[PDB]
Order: sequence, then C-alpha cells, then structure tokens
Amino acid sequence: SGPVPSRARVYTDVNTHRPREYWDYESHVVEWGNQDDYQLVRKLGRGKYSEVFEAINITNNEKVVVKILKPVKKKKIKREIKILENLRGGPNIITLADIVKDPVSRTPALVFEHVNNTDFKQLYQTLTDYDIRFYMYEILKALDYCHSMGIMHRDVKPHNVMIDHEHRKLRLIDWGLAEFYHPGQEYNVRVASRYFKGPELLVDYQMYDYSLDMWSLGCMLASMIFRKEPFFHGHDNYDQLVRIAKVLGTEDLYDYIDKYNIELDPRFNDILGRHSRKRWERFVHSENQHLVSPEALDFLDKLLRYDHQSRLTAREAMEHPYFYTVVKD
Ligand SMILES: Cc1ccc(N/C=C2\C(=O)CCc3c2oc2c(Cl)c(Cl)c(O)cc32)cc1
Repeated sequence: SGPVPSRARVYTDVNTHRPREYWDYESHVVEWGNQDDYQLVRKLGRGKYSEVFEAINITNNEKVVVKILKPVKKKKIKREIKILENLRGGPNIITLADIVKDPVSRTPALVFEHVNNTDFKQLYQTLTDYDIRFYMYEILKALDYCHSMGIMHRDVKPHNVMIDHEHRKLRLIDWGLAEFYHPGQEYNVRVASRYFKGPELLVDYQMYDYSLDMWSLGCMLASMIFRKEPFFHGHDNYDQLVRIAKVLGTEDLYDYIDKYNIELDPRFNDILGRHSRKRWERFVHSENQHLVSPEALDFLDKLLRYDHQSRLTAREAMEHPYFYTVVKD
C-alpha cells in the first residue's frame, strides 16, 4: 500500500496561511547590489555548491563574507535567497547583507555579516560543560525560529555553526539546503552530511519535517559531551544506519519502519545484525565524564530517537532541565 504519511507535530500549517509569495520562491525577484563594493581578501572554503571568501566592504572598511554560488538551478538559488530574507533578523540567524552578480562566475554572490569563527575541531576540544549547554541553547533559538517560520535547515552540523568563542557569538549558516515545510510533501532524502542524516533519510522516508534538524542536533550534542566527533561515524550511507543501530538497537528501528510501513533496502539484510540499545554510560570515560550529567543524557535520549515524531521539538528542548543552569539574555 506504500508508506504511511506523516506530518510535523508543530508549525504544521504555517505556510498555507501565509501569502503565496512567502514560500513560492520561484517567483521571487532579486534586488541586486554593486559587486565592486566588495574586494575579496582570501578564500575561506569551497563546497559542492559555492565558494566562500573573506572580503571587505571597500566603502566602509567593514569585513564581510562573500558566498559565490555555483551554477545549479534558478530554483535552489532563489530558494536560499528567499529563506535568508524571510529569516533575516531572527535570533542567531546569519544576516544576509547584500546580493550582487559576481562578474567571473556570472552567478549571484551572497554577502553576509562576518563572524570571527573558531575552527570547530579546535573549539570542541576546549568547550566546558557550561559552554556546551550555552551554545546548544543558542542553536535551539535559531532552530525554533526557522521552524516557526515554516523552514527546515536540513544541514545542521558543526561546520554550519559559526562560533566566535572570544565574544560568545553564534550564527547558523549555509541555508543552501533549507526548504519550506508543506504538510504531505515528499522531500529529497539526499540532504545533510552523512554523519548527521536522520534515520528517516537513511531508510528513504521522504515525508519528513523540522524534526530532521533535531536529530542532527542530537548528533552534535553526542559528539560534544562524549568528545567523539563525529559520534556516528559511518563509512557510507548504509553503514551510517548500522552505526546508529549499534547504539540505539535494531528492535526500535524495526518498530520505526513498521509504524510508517517502510520497507528497508534489502542490502541491510546482511549488515544490520541484531543489536540491543546501549546505555549511555558505555560512552562515558575519564576524559569526558566532566561533560556528562543525568540532564545531558536525558536530553540526548529525547533527541536521538528513530521516530521523528517522538523527538523533542526545538521549543520543548529549550524547556529541558539541561539548560536550567544557563543564564539567559
Ligand atoms: C563549503 C561551504 C559551502 C557553503 C558555505 N556557506 C557558507 C556560509 C553561509 O552560507 C553563510 C555565511 C557564512 C558562510 O560561511 C561562513 C564562514 Cl566560513 C564564515 Cl568564517 C563566516 O564568518 C560566515 C560564513 C560555506 C562553505
């Protein structure tokens, strides 16, 4: 009969109550700036869909970041632009400051506020228990905001969380995979980085929602408090689900696919095995025990669940006792 449908348990119908133009990004008209306002300083990184540069606004000597988009699809470029404009001003959302036409690539170049980011490989080795809770709360503010605005990020990972640790500033970046949530819509499962893909993606269940980001966030939390980055270190997309199953167990995985009438890829028949769920104390050792608390493990347990409908929402996560000790603004 096919898979059972699913829908978000929060912010379900936010987009159908909005003007069509809010989410119909294919009809958006880009307002262009002057590309010669910015001088490229150095390349910061390259990805599948863009190259990113540190730059200077030569009109005021202000440092910015320029993201030159690769030619991809008028849809995906307009999608990222529309989402960045819809979310601009939200808590810990990276601010899109300008859009110009790059003369070399002949594609849009997005100009962002500059964040003096600490490399996450280096930064995660120094985070205290309080820092992890503090920055997790800051990420949750960004996630609840974009979810409340009908948008899922779909690429939550350490690389996409810029942190100025000297000034304790955090920004959620790279909205190139973000998408508007429409109930009943089937989405491409080829999103997120492998280590942060939710089980819904790994079992090819397309009717997912905001809760995908909360799984990715749980993967980040596990890597931080246990000091193992990434936590689920699969060699490919299939081994990725096996890695998750060796921790969460196979019985809850089969209950998950049974509930949604999902059929597993038969390739898993010879590699999945039979695994009990593990208690989190197995991953606690003398080198990370100062980052682990009963509150942290309860919170992690409520994020890392196979059933996307059972995971904490971002708002619910901010209510968790794990954050009782964090001073809020
Ligand atoms: C490989 C690859 C693909 C896509 C992306 N997209 C990056 C960014 C944005 O989408 C938001 C702005 C922003 C981006 O990267 C930044 C970095 Cl690295 C620093 Cl340091 C910063 O201050 C700001 C940003 C980056 C890298």
